[PDB]
Amino acid sequence: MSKGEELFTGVVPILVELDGDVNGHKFSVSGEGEGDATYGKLTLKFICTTGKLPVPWPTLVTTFVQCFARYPDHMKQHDFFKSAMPEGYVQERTIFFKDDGNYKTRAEVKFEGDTLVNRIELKGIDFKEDGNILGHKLEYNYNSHNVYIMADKQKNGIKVNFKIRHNIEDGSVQLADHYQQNTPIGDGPVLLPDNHYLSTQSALSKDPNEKRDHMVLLEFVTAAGIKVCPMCSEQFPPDYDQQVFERHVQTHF
Amino acid sequence: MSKGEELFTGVVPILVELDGDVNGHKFSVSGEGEGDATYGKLTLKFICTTGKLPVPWPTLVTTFVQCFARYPDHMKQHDFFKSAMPEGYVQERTIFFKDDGNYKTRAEVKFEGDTLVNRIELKGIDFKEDGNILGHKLEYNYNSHNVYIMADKQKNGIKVNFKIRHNIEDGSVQLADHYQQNTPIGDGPVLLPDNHYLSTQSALSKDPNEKRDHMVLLEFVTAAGIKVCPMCSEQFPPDYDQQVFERHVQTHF
Ligand SMILES: [Zn+2]
Ligand SMILES: [Zn+2]
Repeated sequence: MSKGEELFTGVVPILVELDGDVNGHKFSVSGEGEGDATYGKLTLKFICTTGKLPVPWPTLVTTFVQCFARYPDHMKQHDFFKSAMPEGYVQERTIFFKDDGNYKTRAEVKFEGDTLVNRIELKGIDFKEDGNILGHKLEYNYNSHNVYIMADKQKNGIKVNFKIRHNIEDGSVQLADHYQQNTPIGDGPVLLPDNHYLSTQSALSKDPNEKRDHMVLLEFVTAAGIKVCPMCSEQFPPDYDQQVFERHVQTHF
Repeated sequence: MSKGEELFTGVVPILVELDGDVNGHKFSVSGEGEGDATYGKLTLKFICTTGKLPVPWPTLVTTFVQCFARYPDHMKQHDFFKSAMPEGYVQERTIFFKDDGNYKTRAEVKFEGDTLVNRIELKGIDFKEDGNILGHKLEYNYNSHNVYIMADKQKNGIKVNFKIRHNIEDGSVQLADHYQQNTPIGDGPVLLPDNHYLSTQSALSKDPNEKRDHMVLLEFVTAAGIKVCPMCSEQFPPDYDQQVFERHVQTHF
């Protein structure tokens, strides 16, 4: 459905660079790994190159290449992200931490040679030095979420929203409301989609031989949101021939 | 801290067999992959060898080898699972699905030759044909949970409990309360731990090539629950030198 699409048919190398400033605490993070959009799979490891991260690693999970989403055959028309490639897209976000500060981010994602590269600037303000973020009170894990996408034809792109729950130690949760826009860098045609979502799931781990402050991130990302026997609830592929299916339903009578 | 411990030093291949019966619906699943206790990493793929699974895959996540948990060095005394290897342990569970039925499971985990093998029998009763489980209303994802472990000296074993949240489509959650016991199979000495937890995280995926009904499972499991500048909340290793640490604290004066 786009020239972009064809660029993701194999494993693609990824590089990430973030510059951050949260409540004046400056830091930088570099990441590398690879992505496999046929599977919907990101494999990344990030390292804080300025020392220790002044925020919990899990608050940067969302910031740390949605072009690696698996879009099934029947929805490839709705894949804005690859359709912008190679010239790429800019991702903007504001992220509001309930009862705390906010991050604003701007990312440039595009191919640099054969590598997909995300260069990000992040600013955080109004955080509580004793709150869950600057206080490092967040657990080192993550939950599944759905990323809701819609077209923003006015800006030739998409608008995206979702809410993240970050588990806290005492068993509380810290809410992070994400408001996102993506616009193409280049001026070729892009794919503008019907409303749908990315099911995303995230596993965070540690490289037992890495002494630097670091996060290993696995992500699995599959698009959805664009078949069941009414008698016995048996499940069939959504492509499953309609008359074969009804023949199964008739079996109940 | 045990001989078992040394068996988990490398990548270990894993096989899984389950025989299941839920509300009279019988089924079998076979699984394989590998485990790396040094990272706390399980990699598994499962196939329903009888046809279609009459329950959702995510309801079998907890059932589908806790001997692969990474126990930090300072806690290797509390690692019951490896300590019962190679002879192994039996894991029993009752799993209560709120407003629905329950699974009861019994599993044998041990080495067979060089492979770690888990053979499981599962029985489910009192399920609603219309409810979240037999109606296949559960989303295909997973959240992080902490697995609370305690010694059960009377049984020369451990007792474990945790509560799983399964996301539903409409944004509801289905609760699954797990009550677990593990007892060694052999009669060598085992390690009986102080209370602690395993932080577990799971990512569920599909193999695009595989047309059988199946689940790809990644897990990252690390033990905890057995050091922070009181001024700026800067983080230090739990074993970081106490005088170096206080030297940093004194920096603020
Ligand atoms: Zn039927
Ligand atoms: Zn300090």
